[PDB]
Amino acid sequence: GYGAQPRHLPLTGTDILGPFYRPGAPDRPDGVLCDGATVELNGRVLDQEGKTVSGAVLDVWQADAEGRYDLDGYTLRGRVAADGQGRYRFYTVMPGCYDISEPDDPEPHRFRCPHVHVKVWMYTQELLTTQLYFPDAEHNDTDRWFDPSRVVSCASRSGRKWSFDFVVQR
Amino acid sequence: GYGAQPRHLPLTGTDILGPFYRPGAPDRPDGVLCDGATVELNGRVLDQEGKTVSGAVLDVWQADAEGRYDLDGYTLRGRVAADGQGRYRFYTVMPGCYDISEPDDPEPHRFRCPHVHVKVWMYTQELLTTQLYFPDAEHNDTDRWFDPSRVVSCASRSGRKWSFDFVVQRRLE
Ligand SMILES: [Fe+3]
Ligand SMILES: [Fe+3]
Repeated sequence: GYGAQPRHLPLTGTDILGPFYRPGAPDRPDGVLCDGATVELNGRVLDQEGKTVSGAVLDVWQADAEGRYDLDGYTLRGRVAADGQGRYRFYTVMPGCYDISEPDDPEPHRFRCPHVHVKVWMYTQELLTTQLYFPDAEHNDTDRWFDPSRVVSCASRSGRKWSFDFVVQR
Repeated sequence: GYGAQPRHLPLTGTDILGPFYRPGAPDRPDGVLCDGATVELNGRVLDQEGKTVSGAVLDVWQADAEGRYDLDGYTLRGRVAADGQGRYRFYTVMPGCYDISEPDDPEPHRFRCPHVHVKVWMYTQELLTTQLYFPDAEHNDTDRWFDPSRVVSCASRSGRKWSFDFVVQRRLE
């Protein structure tokens, strides 16, 4: 009956795909998205009941520190498998900001704040397309899509360990 | 390109089904869930981009004013079809609170706040199971599942009209 049921967890919000998604990113068994990675993102994938989503995969892509995406290959792109308890871990660089205005647009141009793009998959089913953001980062105040509910949590004084739990609709 | 892309709308949260759902509720072309209904709920069904979901169906069930569900038939249950602009409306009663304790529990029993259960469907695809709540209602403060982001907005309060916009996750192409 009603009495036994826990409160559901709020769903992680969606976000725009943007123009830089590329299918075919390799599975990254060690979670390393690029050479020289020093920043770790970790967390869990849960459903709305708080149950772990075993074997979920994060399909991740981002810009490099200069704000450039790899359009030719899979640097800073990868598929990261969550474990049997829904835990994931991947290693990357802090993504840089980048201009999304046309070059001749008047000043000031619009710059995106740092962000990581994530699709969550369960086998062939896409459960979520979203973006993760960072706290107190340049252009967070003006970016159209920045959302405080999708800011990763700082797990250490160093700024190299970040955590975020996904809540997906099964 | 990024520039013109819209900001997504937050998804309507899920909620528990509870024990009183019944599949197969009939379509209600007039949106009337019970004889004598006095309260109107209306709104739109949107996707995460804010685009309307034409023809989505709300599969609604609730308790009557005494806090009792219909366990024999389909009173205060029904399927309500959104139109081509995603707009829905249905007519019901203000649901009552009801005890979720057994009498074995001591006299401080627990009651739910008033709520309406809703499943959103597109054809045979279920998009959402959730619950809608009311403002400043009894037991909102203690109910385990009450969520202010799913409280209906008073449209009139004189016509007893309430509004809520659903935001459901769809495949974007
Ligand atoms: Fe981007
Ligand atoms: Fe109920």
